[PDB]
Amino acid sequence: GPGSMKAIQAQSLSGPEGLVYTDVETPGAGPNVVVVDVKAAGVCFPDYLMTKGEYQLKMEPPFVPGIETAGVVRSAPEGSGIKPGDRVMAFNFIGGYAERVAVAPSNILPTPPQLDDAEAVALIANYHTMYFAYARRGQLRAGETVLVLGAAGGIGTAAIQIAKGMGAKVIAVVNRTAATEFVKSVGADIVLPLEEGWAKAVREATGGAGVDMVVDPIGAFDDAVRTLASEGRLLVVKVNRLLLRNASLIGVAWGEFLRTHADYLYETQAGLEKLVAEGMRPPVSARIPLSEGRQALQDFADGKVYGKMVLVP
Repeated sequence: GPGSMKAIQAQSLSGPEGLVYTDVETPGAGPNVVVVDVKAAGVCFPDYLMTKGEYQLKMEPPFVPGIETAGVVRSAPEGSGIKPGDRVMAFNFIGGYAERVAVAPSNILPTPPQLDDAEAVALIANYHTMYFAYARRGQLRAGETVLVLGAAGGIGTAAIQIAKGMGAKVIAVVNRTAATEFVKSVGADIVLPLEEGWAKAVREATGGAGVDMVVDPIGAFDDAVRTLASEGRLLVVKVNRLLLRNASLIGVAWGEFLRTHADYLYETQAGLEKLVAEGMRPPVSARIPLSEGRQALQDFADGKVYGKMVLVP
């Protein structure tokens, strides 16, 4: 028989309340799978949505949530170039909140040696998404100014550190004013609260010229457009007015892009490895035992997480 491992398993679509720490089948080696011993499992917004049956893909219980993992390879096929003992990052649609995960060889990336496993898992959804958003979709340039909305969340934090890494100036808006110092510490040049008149304050902070780019992981929207310079661009990571002027709304759908451009992943990993070499360290605000995954996910849903939270098996 296959043997069992601990995992958090959604046993209903009731959200975090339906999550149970329980025993499940241990994945098993196979000629086209890489099994990873999980040292850190990322908590992301899709995971949470999946627990409520509100994610674009509806998984039916029972299922182990978790898209993002980092740990140590246990097994891998010949010729994959992956070996037992390798420190790797992994992604899949499910299975992350577990002691081990089985994933396709194409879904494995080498962990940057400067990072621990929590910092490495933190790169997976949020940093690759934002590298892609900046490098491919929005064509960010050194010296431009970027407005980051929802700035203390997972995507926002990656959006700050990567923009700073690429030589941009960053204005961050926070809807949670208790995150102001956190956001400043991540490297935002100017932090502003999301209150009446914030769009006008963003403009004034740029000497009236507006920002070159807006990152919007929230959807507060027509106000965002108002902050844009001529030929500025807003990345949605929507009702559009006559205030669009010579601005662009830039759709960002990383998962979908990756489906048809799998080799771009080598470029996003290389870009991130360089940013990490140069000193970027993804902030990890909480590392919660896997056994306490229900409470971890509830805290995430209640809006308590700055940067990235991980579960530790």
